[PDB]
Amino acid sequence: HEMRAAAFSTPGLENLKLVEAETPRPGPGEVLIRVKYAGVNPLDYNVVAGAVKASPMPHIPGSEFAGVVEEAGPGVTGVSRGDPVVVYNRLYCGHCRQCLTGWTQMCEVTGGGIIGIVTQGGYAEYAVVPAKNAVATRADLKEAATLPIGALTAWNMAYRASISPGEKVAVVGATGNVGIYAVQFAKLLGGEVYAISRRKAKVESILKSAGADAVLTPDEAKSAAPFDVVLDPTGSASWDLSFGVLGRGGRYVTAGALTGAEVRLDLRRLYGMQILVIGATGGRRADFNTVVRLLEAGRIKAFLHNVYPLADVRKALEELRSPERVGKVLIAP
Amino acid sequence: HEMRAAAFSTPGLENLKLVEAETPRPGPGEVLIRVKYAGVNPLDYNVVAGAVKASPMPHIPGSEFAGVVEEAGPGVTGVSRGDPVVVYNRLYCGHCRQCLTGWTQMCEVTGGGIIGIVTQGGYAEYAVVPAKNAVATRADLKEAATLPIGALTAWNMAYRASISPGEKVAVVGATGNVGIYAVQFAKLLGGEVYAISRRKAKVESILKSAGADAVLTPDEAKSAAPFDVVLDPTGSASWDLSFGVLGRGGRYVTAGALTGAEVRLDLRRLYGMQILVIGATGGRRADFNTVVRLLEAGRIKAFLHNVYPLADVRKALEELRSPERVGKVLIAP
Amino acid sequence: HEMRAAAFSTPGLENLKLVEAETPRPGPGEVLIRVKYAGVNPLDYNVVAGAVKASPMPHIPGSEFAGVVEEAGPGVTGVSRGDPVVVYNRLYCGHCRQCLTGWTQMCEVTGGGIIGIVTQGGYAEYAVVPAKNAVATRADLKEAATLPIGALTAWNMAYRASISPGEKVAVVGATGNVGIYAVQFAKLLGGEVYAISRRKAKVESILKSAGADAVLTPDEAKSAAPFDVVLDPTGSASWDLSFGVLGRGGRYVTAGALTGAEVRLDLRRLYGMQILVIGATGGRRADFNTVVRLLEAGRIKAFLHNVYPLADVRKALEELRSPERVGKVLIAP
Amino acid sequence: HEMRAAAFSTPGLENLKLVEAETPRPGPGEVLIRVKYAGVNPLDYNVVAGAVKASPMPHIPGSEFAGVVEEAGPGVTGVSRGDPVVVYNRLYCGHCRQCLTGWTQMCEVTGGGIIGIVTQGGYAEYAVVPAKNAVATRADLKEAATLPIGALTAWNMAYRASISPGEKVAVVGATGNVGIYAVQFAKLLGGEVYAISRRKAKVESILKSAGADAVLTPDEAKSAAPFDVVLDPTGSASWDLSFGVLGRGGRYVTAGALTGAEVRLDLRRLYGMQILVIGATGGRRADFNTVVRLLEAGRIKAFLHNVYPLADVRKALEELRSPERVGKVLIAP
Ligand SMILES: [Cl-]
Ligand SMILES: [Cl-]
Ligand SMILES: [Cl-]
Ligand SMILES: [Zn+2]
Ligand SMILES: [Zn+2]
Ligand SMILES: [Zn+2]
Ligand SMILES: [Zn+2]
Repeated sequence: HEMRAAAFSTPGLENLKLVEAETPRPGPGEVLIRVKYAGVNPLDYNVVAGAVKASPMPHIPGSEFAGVVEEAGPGVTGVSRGDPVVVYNRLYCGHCRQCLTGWTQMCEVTGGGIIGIVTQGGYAEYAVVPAKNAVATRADLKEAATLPIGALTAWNMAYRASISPGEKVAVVGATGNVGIYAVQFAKLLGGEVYAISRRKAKVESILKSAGADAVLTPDEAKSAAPFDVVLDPTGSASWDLSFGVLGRGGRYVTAGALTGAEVRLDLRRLYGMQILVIGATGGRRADFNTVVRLLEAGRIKAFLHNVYPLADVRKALEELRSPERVGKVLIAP
Repeated sequence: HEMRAAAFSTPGLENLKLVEAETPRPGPGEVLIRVKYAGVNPLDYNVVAGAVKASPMPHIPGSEFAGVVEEAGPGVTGVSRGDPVVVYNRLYCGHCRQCLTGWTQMCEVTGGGIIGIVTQGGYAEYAVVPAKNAVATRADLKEAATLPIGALTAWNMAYRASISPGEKVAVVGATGNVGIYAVQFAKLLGGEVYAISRRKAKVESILKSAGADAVLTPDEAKSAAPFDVVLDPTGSASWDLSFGVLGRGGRYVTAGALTGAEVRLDLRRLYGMQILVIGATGGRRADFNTVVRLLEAGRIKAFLHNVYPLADVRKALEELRSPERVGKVLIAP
Repeated sequence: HEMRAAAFSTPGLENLKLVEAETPRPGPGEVLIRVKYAGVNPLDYNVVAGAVKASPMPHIPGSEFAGVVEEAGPGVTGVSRGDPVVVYNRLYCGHCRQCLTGWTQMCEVTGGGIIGIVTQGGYAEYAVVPAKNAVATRADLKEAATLPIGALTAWNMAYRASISPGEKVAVVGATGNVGIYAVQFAKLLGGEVYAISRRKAKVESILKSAGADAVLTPDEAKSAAPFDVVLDPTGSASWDLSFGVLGRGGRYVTAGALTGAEVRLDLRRLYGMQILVIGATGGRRADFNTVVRLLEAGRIKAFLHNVYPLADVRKALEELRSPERVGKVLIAP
Repeated sequence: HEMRAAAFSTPGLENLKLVEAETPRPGPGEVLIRVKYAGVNPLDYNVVAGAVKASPMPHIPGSEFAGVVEEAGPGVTGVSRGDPVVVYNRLYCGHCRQCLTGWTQMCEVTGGGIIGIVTQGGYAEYAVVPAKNAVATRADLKEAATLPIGALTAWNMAYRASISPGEKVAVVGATGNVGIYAVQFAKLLGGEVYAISRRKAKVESILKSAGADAVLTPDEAKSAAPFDVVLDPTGSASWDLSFGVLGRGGRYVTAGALTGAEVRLDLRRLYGMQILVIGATGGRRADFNTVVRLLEAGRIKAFLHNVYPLADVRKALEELRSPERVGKVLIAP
């Protein structure tokens, strides 16, 4: 039993090719998912490019996916064949200090391991995941496939920012997969939301439909400072802008896609203004349930740009960088 | 100089009468306000009715008002004649533990004294208040006059409820002045908002327009339980309903208009479900600024019913008890 | 195929019932629409009440709706499955004197027939309409569903009033579906706009956000006369209070919802002041395109009160007459 | 009795000198105005330069002014000493075909004579004008002085263009005195307004505050064609670049300041697209009242660059041609 998959034997986008792979089988506590849609994210790009080591090798990437349960492993209850599911992408033990306080993405036993990085991922017709990671959903699976990275990372960022109604929130990288949900969550929490894009002219309507009160270029954002919160899911790419626009008590919530991100930090400005720089990665297992429910209720929206077949995975990854891309790129195995 | 005012020398609606009164004059730290609109609230009704002691006597009630600065007291700066203002209604010292942590409504020195209860109030052409209590505003003053009690009290309740996006929030008394802002603030903070009214057949749509996701009768609320949060500004009037629909970790935020309110509390159900019963009164001075800005920005809505002249203050207080429709009743001196 | 619909076999609101009905099939020149939102208007109420004879019987009402094309009939091009559309509600031939001069609502061949009155309408999951009546739009369909009656009728009234910048325009019934757009169009054309409402305090803020320069009661309008234009979408309801506020050269533009509208006209005042009484119904097909584009550009606004499910259509229609209501009621099949 | 005035005995700005002149006295039907502010316009520049013959000689120019009535001649009513007034600048008889149909700027008896061209004008402490040309105003006279030429010419252009809401209007010379009001009036009538300027980068924010939806260079406007209306107050200066941007039924409204303005017109393109080329000069006496009321109401705005004393009249005239001028130059005698 074979399946189609995109895999690399050595890092580099040039090495990501369509192959035939043995179809995996679920053991105890696991489910086999027929992948319907997989998200295309900076994280997946950087994994393929070798920013971090993947296992196993040769490696199928794809850390964000949704699909239909094909086979439940032994002992598995609560999910059966035919169930549409979307996959929480962190392996977690459920028994360590981090898991027991809800921070499952920080699990001490698995090391925070990400499905599709330390296991084979969703750029394939089938994938095996822990049954407790598969969340049943009534949402359209194209839309649900924007949740495990894009929406959940943005939720976790906004949660860790302590946004109060009235507060001015700048979202850097607001056109990106995480950023566009960060606009939505910051507005859902009561923020006055300023979405930052160099493409303001072209993307203004999309970002306002996501809840932005204003769409500013980076240079316009500097004139609109100060901000109470900056949500910046781009690593170090915009550090100078993000840090400088914060006011007293400002919170800079930082997330990234695992590229190197060393920056110059002025501690004196940080302590003089009582700024907090707040790291965020992934999201809590409980919050993933909340995000799925918000999507089902129409309270958040999935902004989609294009869907590619598996054979076009290289083209899909390169589309991340296209100036005409506004919204999510998906793979349909 | 003399002015027109509504005053009572002894309690009872029957004894509230339009009189001539000496126009007050502002001392150090004070401003004289030409009152443009004053709200008609249960608190004012209960003050006139004698359920709470007022001073001085004979007494001019009116704890919620907006107007134009007529005269600034000796030394007063930052507030000028002609400025339109809306009045924070708690006297606060700024130096005690409560004031210094931001809980100005809990001031240990003034005892939380409410303007128009321990001072002469706004049911008069002119009122004297502390200059630090007068907030300049560009909002229409009829809408501003809904903020000092209705909006601020609701803001404070929702703030004290720790509403997280996705949580199920029930608002009891949702058709009242506080309750209709509580609907708005629960939605502003990300709650899934269920407005509860015996009068759902008549008020469903107006409450949806305030932000409710659904409107339920009490019996429907019991069927839709559990709720994560109940916001109940009606004192003890719906205690059994509000307490019994809470689920695990539920927060019941309670506020009222100073009438007697003893209830039967089952501590075993409270601790078995880890419920919190949370008292709320007034609001923080800082939060009053935020509420004013939110109204000026159009992020919250003033639901108004009718404006009465001062000579019809008794008909205005009766309209509060038996309303032709939902919304704030105002007096215009 | 069967669909859910609200239908009546005999007039009366109590006879309007949820039924299963045969899903219609589009014939030549027609499209099948999956209705997303349908407006609730006085006209729909009067159809259900029997003030207006409807065909066929039993009858599915609903003359204002927007949705997504499901199927194109034989010979149809320019429109395909998936297209969001909003429906011009007048049947027109395109070849008569009226159609060829642009007055498609006055078509001599169809007799002006109104979709949902002489055809089955939009209070159902699906509806068939002429392909040339379906306008593709990128607007939110909830907002687009306010255009076929409310906005278009108001546009046609304002267009027929010859409003010049500076002219004083009174809008009666200004909070109704048509009236609230008539405020907007009178301001868009340069008029000085006085919205007339006896509920002044309740509705002043929404009417100012619609473009009113002032909100007056009917008695204040009498004191503020003369006006150059009255826009009256209320049939005969406001005539006796309003005709007398017009000055020399004044234009009284009348529209309505097909109930009886007999009034007494003082002809000597009419000719002595060179007043014009101008009938207005529906709107021109070309102007419907303009109105759609204005909504897409954010130059006009939909003011929404509540959306009901199809099962609650009776409550939706009764809400039309509610004292609590301000703004548009929609049905979502 | 003597006054200061700027007068020229021979054409050329270098010959416009401050002199001591006999203060005029008002005859029957005339008022003496103490000039407070006089506009500096291309027309005034071209009168001084000799492109337009003036009388009497030596000549006091200045065709656009506002001031205070100092003295009423015999038979003046409805205009009294002390009244702030702004002056309609066309002499008109009130009894010819043109005056009796409203086109007072086309008066057959006076020949369209312009105050300050065929009479001594407002670049002096005092000027005599017909009482019926003086309009009392409560607006600031510095802003009123922008109306007799700049605003009224723009009004008459936009009126003659039959602008309908939604129509695309290009304004050439949008930074000029007429053009900046043409932007406002085109927007006031509901047009989608594109302001054309080679100095786009520096004037963008000002033209947007005047109502422009976009600010384009001439070459950018070619790419945005077709337009329904071009408003061109610059004579022949922009014709070759602008006539071709018009679409079907387009209207090209032309005004100017009396210099040579011969152009090449392709009649075949004109009749093939049913284009109209529409001459506009001055404005109607009735429309001047409307424009004054619109300024008093804040519906139009005076955009001012600088005010100069009468001694600096030569600097003020040359500032018309400065690349750094954005807005009106005034003289204050
Ligand atoms: Cl991205
Ligand atoms: Cl209506
Ligand atoms: Cl100019
Ligand atoms: Zn763990
Ligand atoms: Zn204190
Ligand atoms: Zn026809
Ligand atoms: Zn004449």
